[PDB]
Amino acid sequence: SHMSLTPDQIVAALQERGWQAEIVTEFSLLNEMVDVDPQGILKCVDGRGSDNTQFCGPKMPGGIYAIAHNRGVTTLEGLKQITKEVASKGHVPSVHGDHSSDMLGCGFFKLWVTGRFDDMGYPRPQFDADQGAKAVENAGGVIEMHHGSHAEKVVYINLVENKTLEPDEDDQRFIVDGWAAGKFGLDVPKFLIAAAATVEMLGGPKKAKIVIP
Repeated sequence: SHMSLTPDQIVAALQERGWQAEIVTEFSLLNEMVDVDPQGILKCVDGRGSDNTQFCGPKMPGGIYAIAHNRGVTTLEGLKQITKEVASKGHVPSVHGDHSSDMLGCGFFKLWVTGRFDDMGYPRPQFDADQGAKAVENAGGVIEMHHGSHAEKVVYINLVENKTLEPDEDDQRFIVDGWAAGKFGLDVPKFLIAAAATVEMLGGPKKAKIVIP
């Protein structure tokens, strides 16, 4: 699908939402960015450390839940199809939880399952966090589990195709691979605004750096 928003438009929309936002170049982050590895899990934007051992995969809110959420897919069967679709498209599908809250450890899914997106026009999932994880695992996905408290300092919205930024548990940041929404045919403006709202509702930092190629 089309990314449709220009970097300046993304910065402007976020500023209108009360965010501090700026554009940074792929060049400025040359040493930090990494090419996407097909063996890496498509995982959450969560900036915490975890038990992940499958690195360099794309980052989307809630892992593959970002895809179901944007598409309005709310059944376990639909979740299973998305799990298989992601796997068939060059990434190992994943969703995650944490040690303190188990499967409600994913902030994005907690917001979704409890209706925090109702007013933005999203249908609610017809399953709970445990059921979703079981379905993703059954369909061949990975269930990642984080540890520690959220300490993200900034949000990177990466528009550089087939590259990503990795978590740093001691110098955390939310990483949103906007280009991946395009890859999966998502409505990109809805996806980006949902990502911004997610950070807002979870009390994350309303500070963004849009990475351009």
